[PDB]
Amino acid sequence: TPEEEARAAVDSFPEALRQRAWDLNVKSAEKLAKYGIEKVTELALKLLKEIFEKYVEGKITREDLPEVVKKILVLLSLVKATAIYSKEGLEKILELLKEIAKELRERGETLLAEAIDYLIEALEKLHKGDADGYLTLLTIALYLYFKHIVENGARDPELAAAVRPLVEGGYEAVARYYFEVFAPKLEEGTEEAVKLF
Repeated sequence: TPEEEARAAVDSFPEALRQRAWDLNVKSAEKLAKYGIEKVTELALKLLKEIFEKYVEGKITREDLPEVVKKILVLLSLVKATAIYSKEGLEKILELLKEIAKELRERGETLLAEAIDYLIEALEKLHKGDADGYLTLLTIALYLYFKHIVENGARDPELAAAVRPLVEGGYEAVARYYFEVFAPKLEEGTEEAVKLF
């Protein structure tokens, strides 16, 4: 099963590295939880809606890419804080993501919709405190996201070319990218979120 294979990929990496990623998520969540979980959730919902509305309208150009990544990093930091500390807030964020995934599927962005389904599942594992289950589902969500970029690479061929080795390398390559590149960037998202308050 995709979940079993991705999980196997996650377990092949050193425990210390996985523990670092987990500890980093929790520290970011505590930093954001200091600002009120209701406020964190409200901001998360606002940013999620903005990003989705802009995306569907095709107003994200290649020139726009650095700013959107920053907005996503903030959104993920806020959402993760909510997943750790508020079931009700989490339920609202998840409900919205399910609607977005359905809409994207109806629009034919099927891989992106699948990526979002797996993000939703990862957030539920995060809420339950399952670090390995979280990293497994997050790896699948990133893999599907990159696959979406490669299948749509006509929109940014260079970006497709950059992430293609990750797709060709499978869940192991995606997990490797996460541990070595993505997880350290979480702090960047947290800092931008702090600035918003």
